[PDB]
Amino acid sequence: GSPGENLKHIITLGQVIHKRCEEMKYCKKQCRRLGHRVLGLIKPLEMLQDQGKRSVPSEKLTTAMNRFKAALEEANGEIEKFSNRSNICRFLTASQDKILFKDVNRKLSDVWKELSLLLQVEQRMPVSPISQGASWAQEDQQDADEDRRAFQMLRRD
Ligand SMILES: CC(C)c1ccc([C@H](O)c2nc3ccccc3[nH]2)cc1
Repeated sequence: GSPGENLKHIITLGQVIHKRCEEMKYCKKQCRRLGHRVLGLIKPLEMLQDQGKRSVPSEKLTTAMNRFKAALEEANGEIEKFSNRSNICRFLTASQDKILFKDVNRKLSDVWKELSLLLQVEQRMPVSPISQGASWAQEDQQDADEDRRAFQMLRRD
């Protein structure tokens, strides 16, 4: 059917995670840029239902979007668990210098570029080159680093 809640939860997923960042205390550093940057992907997603221009999507879209729904959940879920200092410490100590929302940016873009194609094919929603350009990904590695040094003060040896 076509209740609408599906899209409502799919779109809001980007806002909830963005605002949720404020809740963070340690990962807030990366979450700030993550939620802010990623928000750009949902920006054009909400504009659709907001403006009310693009007609109802078809199965071809439902399939693609359906993948982004669960995919994006990874981010909202990660930040949730990461909220706990134990989750950040155990992870930070587990390895040496690593990202927390790396795969997220990958899956989010991979799932977006897939559903964005069948979307732009008729009408280009976004503006910037969402396809080409993997700079935002490298930037993440730099953000996660800030959490490391910032974590030092969090707890003294
Ligand atoms: C952002 C725009 C493009 C959008 C809006 C809703 C959905 C939702 O997943 C959806 N509901 C549907 C009902 C009937 C047939 C297809 C549907 N897709 C997917 C994408």
